[PDB]
Amino acid sequence: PISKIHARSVYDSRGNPTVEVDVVTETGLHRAIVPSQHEAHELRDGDKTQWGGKGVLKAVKNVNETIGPALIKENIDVKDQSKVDEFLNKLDGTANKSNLGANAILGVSLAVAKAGAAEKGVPLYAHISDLAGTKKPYVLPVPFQNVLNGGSHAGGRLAFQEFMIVPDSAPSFSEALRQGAEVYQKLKALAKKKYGQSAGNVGDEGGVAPDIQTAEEALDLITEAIEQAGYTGKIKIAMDVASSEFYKADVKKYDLDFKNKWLTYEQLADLYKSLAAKYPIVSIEDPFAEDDWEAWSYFYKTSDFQIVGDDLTVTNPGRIKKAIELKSCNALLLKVNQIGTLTESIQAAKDSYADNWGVMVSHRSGETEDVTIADIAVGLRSGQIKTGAPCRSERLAKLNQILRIEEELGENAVYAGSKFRTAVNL
Amino acid sequence: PISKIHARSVYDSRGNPTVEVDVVTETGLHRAIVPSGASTGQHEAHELRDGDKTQWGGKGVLKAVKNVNETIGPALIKENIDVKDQSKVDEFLNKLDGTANKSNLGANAILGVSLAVAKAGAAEKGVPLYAHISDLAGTKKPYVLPVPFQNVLNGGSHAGGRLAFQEFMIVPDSAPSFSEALRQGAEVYQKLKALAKKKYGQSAGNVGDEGGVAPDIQTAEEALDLITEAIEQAGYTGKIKIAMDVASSEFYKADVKKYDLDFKNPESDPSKWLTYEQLADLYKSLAAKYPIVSIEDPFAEDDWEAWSYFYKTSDFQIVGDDLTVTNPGRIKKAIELKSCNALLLKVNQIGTLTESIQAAKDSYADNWGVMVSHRSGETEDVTIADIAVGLRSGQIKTGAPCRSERLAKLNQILRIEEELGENAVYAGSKFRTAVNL
Ligand SMILES: O=C(O)[C@@H](CO)OP(=O)(O)O
Ligand SMILES: O=C(O)[C@@H](CO)OP(=O)(O)O
Ligand SMILES: [Mg+2]
Ligand SMILES: [Mg+2]
Repeated sequence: PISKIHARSVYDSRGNPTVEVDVVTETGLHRAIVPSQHEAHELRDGDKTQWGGKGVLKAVKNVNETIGPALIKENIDVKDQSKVDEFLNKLDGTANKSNLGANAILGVSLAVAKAGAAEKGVPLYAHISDLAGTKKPYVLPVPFQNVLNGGSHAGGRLAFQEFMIVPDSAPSFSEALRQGAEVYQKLKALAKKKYGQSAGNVGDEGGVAPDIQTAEEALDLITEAIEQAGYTGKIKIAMDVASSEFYKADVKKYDLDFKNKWLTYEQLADLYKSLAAKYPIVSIEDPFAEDDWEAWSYFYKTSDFQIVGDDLTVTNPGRIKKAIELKSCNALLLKVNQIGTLTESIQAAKDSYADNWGVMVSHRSGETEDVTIADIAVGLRSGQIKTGAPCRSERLAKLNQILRIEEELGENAVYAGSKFRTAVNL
Repeated sequence: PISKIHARSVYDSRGNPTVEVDVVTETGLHRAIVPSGASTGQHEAHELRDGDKTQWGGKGVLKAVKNVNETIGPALIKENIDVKDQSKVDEFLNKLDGTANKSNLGANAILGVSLAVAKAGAAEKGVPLYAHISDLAGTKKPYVLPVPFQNVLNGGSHAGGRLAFQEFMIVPDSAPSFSEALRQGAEVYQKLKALAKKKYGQSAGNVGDEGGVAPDIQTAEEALDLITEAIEQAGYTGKIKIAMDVASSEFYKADVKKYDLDFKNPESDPSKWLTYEQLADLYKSLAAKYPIVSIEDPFAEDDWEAWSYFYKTSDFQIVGDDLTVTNPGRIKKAIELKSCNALLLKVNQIGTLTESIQAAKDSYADNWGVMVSHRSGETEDVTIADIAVGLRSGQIKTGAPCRSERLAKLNQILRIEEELGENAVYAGSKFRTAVNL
C-alpha cells in the first residue's frame, strides 16, 4: 500500500515554480517533477505578488489534500497504471483536468508509475514497455537536438523556431551523443565567430540564437558545423517551425517576418519542399498552424519525410484521430503534460503507432532535473527523443539517463539509427 | 563491504564529458558526478582529460573512467574500508594516486569515488548526506540553510560580451527563510531578464554558462545599475544585497602588474589598464555606492600583495577562489598574510571530500566565511547542497535561478528545508559567521 503522497513546489529550468510529487511505498520513495491552446489545463496560482502569478501552491495543495488521501484510501495496486490514472481522472472529473490541475494529476501519475516499476523490480522503461506492449530488444532513441533557435526566441527576422541535428547514422546512442556534442561545439564557435561573442549565449533549450534573417542562413550554419566536425552525410537535420506563432488566421497567410511577403500555405509548402531538396531535412514539426488542417493534408500528400504534429495534436487522442483521418501528419510529438497522465500518453503513442506514425517523446521548454521522459522514450520503443541541445542539464540529464540505460541493457538494446520513424517495429 | 564500483562518462551542462561513479553497497546504489570548471585556477588539483582531439575536442574522460573501473574500484573493494569512515577512504584514494596534484589517477577520477562513497557512508548511517557531512565536519545543530548567492548577470569567461567581471550576484539575506529567499531571487531574476531585453534587445535575455543574463555591456557600474533596478521592480530594495566574483586572474597581465578591464576586446588601451591600487579604488567606489557585501577573487591568484592591501581596508567579505583553490596549504598562506576572509569551496579543486572538509575547517579556524560553490560546468548532481548544509557554511553559490544544473541544487535545499522544519534555520544576514550561529 501507498504510505505517503506529498507534493512540493520546486523550480524549473526557467526559474518558475512547478510541481514535484513523492510517492512512498515499501520499496522506498518515488519522485517525479512536472515540466512546463488545446493542452491539458495546468493550475497556476495567479497571485501577481508571487512568482509573477506562476506559483503552483494550489496544485501542490490539491495533491496533498485531495488526490493523495483519496488515492491511498482507494488502495490501487501501484503496478496498475491504467487503474491509477482512471481514478485520477475520475477525481478531477473535467475533460481538461482544470479542477485539480493537469500538473497536479501528472505528478501523481508519474510518481506512481515509478512506484509500480519498483514494485515489479524493474526500471521504469521496462515497466512502460509492459504498459505499452512494446517488444524486445529495447530501442534507444535518436536524439533530436535543438542547437539553433529562431522565431519567438531570437531577434532576427528568422521565423522558424527550432533547428535540430539528427545523429541517426551512428552505430550506438553513445556515439550519436558524442557526434552531436562535437557538432554543437563547432556551431557555438561558428555562431560567435560569424555573429559576435554574444551569439554564444543560449536560449531556453541550450541552443544558440543569433540574429539570423532566413532559414537558409540557419541551415548553412548547421551544415558548416556538421562539416567542421567531419560528419557530413552522417548527421541529418530536423526543424520545429512552430508556425502557429506566425499564422494570420484572418487572411490565411503566414508571416515569415512576424517579428518586424506573407505566404499562403501552398507558398510555405513550396519553401519547405525547396529546403528539403537542398538540405538533409528528415523531419519537420508544426509546418502549418494548429488548426490549419487543410495545409497539413496538402503537405502530407507530397512529403516523404517526417511531418510532426505538436500544437496540431497536443498529445490528445481526439486530435490524433482527426489527424489520422484527414492524413495530416505522420508523427506525434509526445508531451506527457499536454494530456496529463501516463496512461493517456501511452494511449496517444499507441494510437499513433496504429497509423504507422513515428513518435518523438519531447521535453517542454520549461524542464527540470527529472529524467522520466528518457524512460518513456525507451519504454515506448519510439526511437526518437526531443530533449534539447547538448547543453543545460535539464536537457542533458535525459541524455545521461539514456546512457545509463544503454550501458545497463548491453545487447538487449539496439540504437534506432536511420529507422527512427519505424523503430516501434524495428 | 562494497559490492561494485563503476564509472561512466556523462555530459555536464556545457556539453562536455565528465565522470560519474556508482558505488553499490547493502543500502543500494550511490552515485556522484564530478563537475568541471572553465575559469580554472593554476593550482587546482589535476583534472584528467583524454586529449584525443578527434573525440569531444580532446575533452574525453575515458582514461579517468578507466582509472576508476580498473584501478581505484578494485583496490578500494579489496581494502574493505567501512564506507562511513570517509577519512580512511580518502586517505586510501590519495595513497593510490600518490601525487600531490592527483595527476596520476586524475582528480576527477578520485573525487567521483570520494563523493559516491560519502553517500554510501551516509546511507549506512541511515541519515541524509548533509547529516553525515555534519558528523564528519564536527558542525553543531540546528542545521543552517545557506544564503543562495545567485549569479543573475554573467560576464567574464562564462558568457559572451564585453563585461570583464565574471559574476554579478544577488544575495537574498534578509528573507525569513530559504524558501522565501529563493522566491525573492526568482522574482528579481525575472525582472532582470525582462529589463535586459528592454534595454539591450531580445538577445540580451539569453543566458551564460551559469544561467545569468548576458547583456552586451561594458562596465560593472552598468551591470550593478541593471540589478539595482530589477531589485526595485521586484520590490526588494534594501532586502537583497549584491556580491561579485571578479575572477580577476582572467584579466591580470602578470608581467606589467596591471589589470585589463577590457580583456575581451583586443582594443588594449593599456593606459586604461589598472594597477591593483587603482583596481582596489574601483572596488571601494562600488562598495560605497551599491550594497556589495562580498567580493570574490578581486585580485589575481598569486597577487598576494594586492589581496593583503585590500583586506586591510575592507569590512565586507573577501572570497578566495583561484587564490586558495580549496587547498589547505594555500589557505594557510592566505591566513598568515591576511589576504582574504572567506573560502570559495570547490570540492573538485582539491579532489576529495575529506580534504574539502579540512579546507573548510581550516577556514573556520580563522573565522572565515565558507561559500560552497558549483563549477561553471555543472551536472544534475546535487551533492554540494548537502555539503553546504552539512558544513553549516550559511552560503552557497550555485547559479542564477535558471538552468537545472543550478536549480537542482536549490531544489535539493528546498527538500532539506522541508525535511528539517524547525530543526533548521536560515543563515540570513549572519552568513559570514553561520558556522557559529
Ligand atoms: O514547441 C516545442 O516542441 C516545445 C519546445 O521545444 O514546446 P514548449 O515550448 O511549449 O514546451
Ligand atoms: O569562478 C568561479 O567561482 C566558478 C563558479 O562560478 O566558475 P568556474 O567553475 O568556471 O571556475
Ligand atoms: Mg513544437
Ligand atoms: Mg570564482
